[PDB]
Formats: sequence, structure tokens, C-alpha cells
Amino acid sequence: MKLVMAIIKPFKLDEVREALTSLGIQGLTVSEVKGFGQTEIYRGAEYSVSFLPKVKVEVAVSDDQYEQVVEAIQKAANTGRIGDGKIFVLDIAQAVRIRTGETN
Amino acid sequence: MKLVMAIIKPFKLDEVREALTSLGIQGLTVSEVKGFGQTEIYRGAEYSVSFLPKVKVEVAVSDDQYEQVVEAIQKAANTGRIGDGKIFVLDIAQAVRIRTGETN
Amino acid sequence: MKLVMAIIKPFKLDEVREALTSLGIQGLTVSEVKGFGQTEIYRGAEYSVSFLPKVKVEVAVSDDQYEQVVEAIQKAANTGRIGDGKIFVLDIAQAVRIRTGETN
Repeated sequence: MKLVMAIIKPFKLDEVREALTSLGIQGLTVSEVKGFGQTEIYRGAEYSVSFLPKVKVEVAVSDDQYEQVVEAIQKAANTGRIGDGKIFVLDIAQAVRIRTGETN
Repeated sequence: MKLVMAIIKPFKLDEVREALTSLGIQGLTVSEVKGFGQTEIYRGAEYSVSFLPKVKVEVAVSDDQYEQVVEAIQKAANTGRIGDGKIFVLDIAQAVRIRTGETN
Repeated sequence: MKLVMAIIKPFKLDEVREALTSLGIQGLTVSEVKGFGQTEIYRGAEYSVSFLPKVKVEVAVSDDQYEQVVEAIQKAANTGRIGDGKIFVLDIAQAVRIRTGETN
């Protein structure tokens, strides 16, 4: 199993969600994060006064499906412009379904 | 070392926290994320207008303790009903204590 | 490639950001999370009524740079006092640049 994580432009969330569902991928979770590009001095130190909003999507997928999921996310999240973001795949050592306690 | 991550129902957070403390596990962090189940068309595209609130808990645990921690989280977070979520274990390659700079 | 994740005190975010930029590291994202230290009984159960705010920073870095980045984050985020947090390095199995579709 692999954890697929992607940092995408907020307005691309629905396209990515649609792409994943079409593949029959379930279990996506999303949250807001911030990136940086615009600074102001306060008490001798520099403070960022502007941020770029992003959405972080995370979904666990089988070894046999992850490459297809990664390709699908990339195609859906792409604009070609600055700030499009990244997709990272991490190996999962163990996964548990909380509802039943089943492992792997 | 292992990073244990769990996506749980929000009302289960306190049970999970209690379970972990009873094991003497410290260093839990939590944040809100969203899952999906309820769509509306805007400018020709489908937009989700409803979400399922979840809580993501993350805690680093030793190789000798992680299986016990995973079992404890599962038991505490379980309802048996739809939406109970998942627990993922990821291998940590290096860990640093910021307070002292100690590694591993 | 490695994913470097750090849970730091919120007031240390700008120092960490400055340290990383000085190294020429790009692609940092940040979000708020909560840790725990202060409980109240509601319907027979214990509820936490206080939390410690933290910031979670995540950045992907090359194998050749990660140790330097980890050292830099630790030095910048350190106060020496309780609650300073942790840095975790996770192996990345695959990375994709969404803007161009390039892999690794």
C-alpha cells in the first residue's frame, strides 16, 4: 500500500475528486495548507504578511493502483502555471480498517 | 521509529487521547480534515456542497510499541458504522528532538 | 527524496522559513495543528478544554540536502524549553511536479 499526497491549487480540488471517483478510488481526505511567495518588520524581525492558499489531499491506494492514481491526479490538478504543486508517494508499512479491525 | 496516522470521527478524539495516555504515549498532534460522502453545478462544473468532518491524529512511536499503539487506537476509535476511518503506519528514517537536538 | 516534517512552536515559523530560504529550499507548506498539555467531565466522559497550538511544516528535499535542512530547522526552531517539538524524515518513493508532469 502507498500513501499518495498532493499539494494542489484550491480551485482544482473538485477536478481531482472527480478524477479519483471515476477510478473508483475512495477514502480521500483534504485540508487547507499555506505556501509562501511580502514581508514586514516587527520587533527587528521579518514577518510574512501574505500567503498562497493550497489544498493537501491524501489517499491510501494499493500498490497495483498507485501509478494510475498519481497520473490521474497530475492530469486533473495541472494548469501549467506557477504554483501547481507536487505529488508524493510514501510507502505504508501497515494499514488498518478501523470499522472492522482488519489489517493490510 | 514509526509515524502512526489515523483518520477518525471527531467525537472519538477524547477516547483515543485517553487510550494513548494510558499507554504513556506522548506527542500526539491533531488537526481537522474533510472527507466526502451532495453536489451542485456552478459554471458547468460539479461542486461538492457537503463534507464529512474528520480528525487526523499523528504520533511517532518506537518500533517496539507501534503495534500496541495501533491496536489501542483502533479499539478506541471504533464504532462499527460507516466512516470509522483508517490507521496508517509509515517508517521514519530519522527523528530529531528539537529541544536538545538529539537524533533517533 | 525525503519528506521533512516538523512540529514547531507557532512563533518560530518565520525563523524556520528564513533558515530554509537561505539554503535555497523552496516548496515549504505549513498548517496549524494542536497538541495537548485541563479536562472537564461532560456526560460521564473527560473532555480536554485546553490545547497547545503548533505549526506543522512539510517540505520535500533531495537525499543530498536533507541532513543540512534538518539541522537548519532544528537550530531555527529551538528554544530549549518544553514543547519545542520534533522533526521527522520520511522516504519518498515517487515525486511528481504537477506543472510539467516530470517524475523524481
